[PDB]
Parts: sequence; structure tokens; C-alpha cells
Amino acid sequence: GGYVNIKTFTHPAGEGKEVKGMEVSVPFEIYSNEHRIADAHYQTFPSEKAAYTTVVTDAADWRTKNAAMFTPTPV
Repeated sequence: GGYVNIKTFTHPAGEGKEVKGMEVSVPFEIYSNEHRIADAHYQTFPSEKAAYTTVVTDAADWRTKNAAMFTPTPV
């Protein structure tokens, strides 16, 4: 039950490239069903209510947001 409140941190990822940080609240069951942790640049805290403005709605939404944590983008 409740939410996993994930904040990831903006950081360089190759010259001219970066990964932007995000703050997302994910229902714990969606999170525990499938997550990928490949970056150390994040923190998590749990809560009964979503602490962040961006709230994951379903598994597909989370898959998308989780992937945006590992995809380098041009600065």
C-alpha cells in the first residue's frame, strides 16, 4: 500500500549529454512488480499519500518514467 516517492538527480552522462532529474510518486505495487535501478542518483521515501505532483497511474506509465531515468539526453 501507499506510494514510493522517488527523486532522481540531474547529472552528466557523457560529454554534451545528461539525465534530467525527476520527482515521481509510484503506487508501491506498481513499483514492486517491476522496477529497474541502474543509477545511484536517486533517493526514495514511502508515504500513504503521493508527495509529488507527478503521480504514476499504471504499469505502462511507470515503465516509461523509469526508462527516462536511464536514457541520456543532449544538454
